[PDB]
Amino acid sequence: DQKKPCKHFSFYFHDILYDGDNVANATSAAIVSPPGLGNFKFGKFVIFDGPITMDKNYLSKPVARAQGFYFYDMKMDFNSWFSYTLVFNSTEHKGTLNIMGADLMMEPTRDLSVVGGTGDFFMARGIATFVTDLFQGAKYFRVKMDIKLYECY
Amino acid sequence: DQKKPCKHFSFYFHDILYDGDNVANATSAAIVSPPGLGNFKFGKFVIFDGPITMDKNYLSKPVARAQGFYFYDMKMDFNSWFSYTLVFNSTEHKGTLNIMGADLMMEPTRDLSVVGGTGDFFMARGIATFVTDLFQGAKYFRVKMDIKLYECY
Amino acid sequence: DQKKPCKHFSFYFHDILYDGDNVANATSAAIVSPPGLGNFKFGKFVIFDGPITMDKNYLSKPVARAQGFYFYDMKMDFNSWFSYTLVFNSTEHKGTLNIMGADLMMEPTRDLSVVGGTGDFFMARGIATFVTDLFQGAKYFRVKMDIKLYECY
Ligand SMILES: *[C@@H]1O[C@H](CO)[C@@H](O[C@@H]2O[C@H](CO)[C@@H](O[C@@H]3O[C@H](CO[C@H]4O[C@H](CO)[C@@H](O)[C@H](O)[C@@H]4O)[C@@H](O)[C@H](O)[C@@H]3O[C@@H]3OC[C@@H](O)[C@H](O)[C@H]3O)[C@H](O)[C@H]2NC(C)=O)[C@H](O)[C@H]1NC(C)=O
Ligand SMILES: *[C@@H]1O[C@H](CO)[C@@H](O[C@@H]2O[C@H](CO)[C@@H](O[C@@H]3O[C@H](CO[C@H]4O[C@H](CO)[C@@H](O)[C@H](O)[C@@H]4O)[C@@H](O)[C@H](O)[C@@H]3O[C@@H]3OC[C@@H](O)[C@H](O)[C@H]3O)[C@H](O)[C@H]2NC(C)=O)[C@H](O)[C@H]1NC(C)=O
Ligand SMILES: *[C@@H]1O[C@H](CO)[C@@H](O[C@@H]2O[C@H](CO)[C@@H](O[C@@H]3O[C@H](CO[C@H]4O[C@H](CO)[C@@H](O)[C@H](O)[C@@H]4O)[C@@H](O)[C@H](O)[C@@H]3O[C@@H]3OC[C@@H](O)[C@H](O)[C@H]3O)[C@H](O)[C@H]2NC(C)=O)[C@H](O)[C@H]1NC(C)=O
Ligand SMILES: *[C@@H]1O[C@H](CO)[C@@H](O[C@@H]2O[C@H](CO)[C@@H](O)[C@H](O)[C@H]2NC(C)=O)[C@H](O)[C@H]1NC(C)=O
Ligand SMILES: *[C@@H]1O[C@H](CO)[C@@H](O[C@@H]2O[C@H](CO)[C@@H](O)[C@H](O)[C@H]2NC(C)=O)[C@H](O)[C@H]1NC(C)=O
Ligand SMILES: *[C@@H]1O[C@H](CO)[C@@H](O[C@@H]2O[C@H](CO)[C@@H](O)[C@H](O)[C@H]2NC(C)=O)[C@H](O)[C@H]1NC(C)=O
Repeated sequence: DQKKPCKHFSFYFHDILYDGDNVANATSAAIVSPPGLGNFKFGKFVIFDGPITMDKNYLSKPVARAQGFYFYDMKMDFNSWFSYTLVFNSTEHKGTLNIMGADLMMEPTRDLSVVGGTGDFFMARGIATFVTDLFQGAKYFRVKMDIKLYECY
Repeated sequence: DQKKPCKHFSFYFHDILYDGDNVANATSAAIVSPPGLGNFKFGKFVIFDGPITMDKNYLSKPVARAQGFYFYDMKMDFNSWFSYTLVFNSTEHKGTLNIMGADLMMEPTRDLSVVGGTGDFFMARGIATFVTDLFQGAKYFRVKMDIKLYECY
Repeated sequence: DQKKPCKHFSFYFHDILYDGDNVANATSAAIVSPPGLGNFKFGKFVIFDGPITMDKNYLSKPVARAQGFYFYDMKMDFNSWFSYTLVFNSTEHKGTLNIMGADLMMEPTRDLSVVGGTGDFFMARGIATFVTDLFQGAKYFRVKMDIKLYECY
């Protein structure tokens, strides 16, 4: 509830969609075909369990995992919506952060809500800022996530 | 955390389901067939990007958009569940509100949670009240949404 | 925001998946086949309207209902993710609690966030702890849910 947060993390989320042939490498999978509302994959719904790394390499030792879903939701351009949990299980942090909101893909930056937390993040609340770092067609993307907590207990 | 909220909005959400033949007019689409648990569409899951208007006309200039999903979830009557973001991008408001909860369709009024907000709505929390204004078969519905924020920063 | 909560409930949630042939007994249904990312049902997505009971008997008089969804989300073992509403409509409690987070099935205990509440639970926030009480193959499971509110208005 102010400018500077009480806890700030910056790290990278990676998504490697299952393509029918890459079980070992994939971190996510679409569960439905898009219904066909426009040409930007409206309604394509993806469940993921992806790594959170401090650098841009999806093979780096993860500091957390992101588990949840996203879907595309715009008829005339790409737009998406997310709800997920960051799961920490390291000597450094043990706990979870729950996040949801609109991933406005057409914007240079966009904010989602940190709606709760557990463990070391008990009762957290704040903002999760997304910036796109890289996308490669429909096969891979990497998001820089900046977690800014404004309630820290 | 009291009777009167610190910010109160009242406006209308519109949903025009994709029917296979109305790409230009539709605002939402079902992504699955209902599995068949009863006759009230249990499990039908809809993603939407619909207009929020100050009057009851779905063609009015929107003051915001609602992006997210709903699904039906009752075996013996209609009931639904929502999670979505109200996205404001006007000279008046720029920001988002994140909302989720049970849309108890059989009740004259029902409340969902405002679980967070961003931008001009940074760290908002409160209640979103739904009343049904009109439904037309399975083709269209309009909900009056009353947003009552009880934390305003 | 402390050790002892301001309100604590402990009760059992029951899930009886629709199997194609048990409409009257089922409380939930999968809406998609799993896409095939591993052998632990990654991406299987289930919508539910199940009873909340004070004892372990799914036929006991419910004290509330749980309405929402879960999905499985791990490639190499079982893991799940939940978002739902506890709906109270008794002489004792009338209101709702909104809950979401990672149901870390491989852990003896795990915590989800109580992100909001309505009615008698207006503006609640806290933690929902899950422990598995029983699972029977893929047909039935029972979770002991411990609701710990840390903001009570
Ligand atoms: C697990 O999944 C990941 C993600 O999909 C796999 O990694 C991806 O692998 C592909 C190849 O299969 C790779 O694409 C190739 O990239 C090289 C390098 O491109 C970069 O460097 C160039 C300079 O050397 C630069 O000029 C480029 O702009 C890039 O920065 C290209 O030279 C190749 O042509 C190829 O590029 C692809 O070519 C086809 C085209 O359709 C496509 O758009 C284009 O991307 C990805 O870069 C790589 N991604 C990442 C994030 O590493 C990985 O192999 C999988 N692992 C297993 C075991 O399967
Ligand atoms: C985009 O989607 C919207 C929403 O689906 C489309 O608007 C809907 O269009 C239908 C016609 O296709 C229209 O239904 C018709 O309504 C008139 C008017 O009914 C009202 O006024 C009457 C008094 O004049 C009153 O007596 C009625 O009770 C209503 O208040 C009816 O006279 C027609 O018979 C028709 O009604 C439908 O008839 C068939 C029946 O199955 C159905 O239940 C019934 O609704 C909708 O009213 C209209 N909805 C809205 C919200 O405007 C719109 O055309 C689409 N646009 C494009 C470009 O495709
Ligand atoms: C609504 O759905 C519920 C949930 O699916 C149905 O209840 C389930 O019904 C099955 C039978 O269809 C029942 O399974 C049977 O359980 C008995 C009893 O087992 C317990 O007690 C034994 C001691 O008496 C103990 O030794 C066991 O370890 C158990 O504690 C078994 O003896 C049967 O063999 C059968 O067990 C099943 O056998 C096949 C095997 O594949 C399976 O894994 C195993 O479970 C469930 O226990 C019962 N569940 C609950 C929670 O009550 C109910 O009938 C449905 N109602 C309607 C109207 O259809
Ligand atoms: C968190 O990390 C711990 C450390 O490995 C995991 O638990 C240990 O898990 C291994 C299996 O990988 C067991 O063999 C050990 O007995 C566990 N040790 C203890 C002290 O519990 C745990 O499963 C991880 N939890 C996650 C990833 O959710
Ligand atoms: C919010 O509204 C602005 C105003 O149009 C959008 O951005 C402008 O977007 C147009 C494309 O429609 C660009 O051509 C302009 O260059 C943009 N201007 C500026 C100053 O950025 C923006 O995309 C909208 N965001 C939404 C709807 O999420
Ligand atoms: C909550 O419980 C009440 C009590 O039954 C439900 O409403 C009554 O609902 C019955 C239908 O079962 C109607 O015939 C009565 O007229 C209702 N009475 C009043 C005073 O409203 C209500 O539908 C339930 N709501 C839920 C389960 O969401």
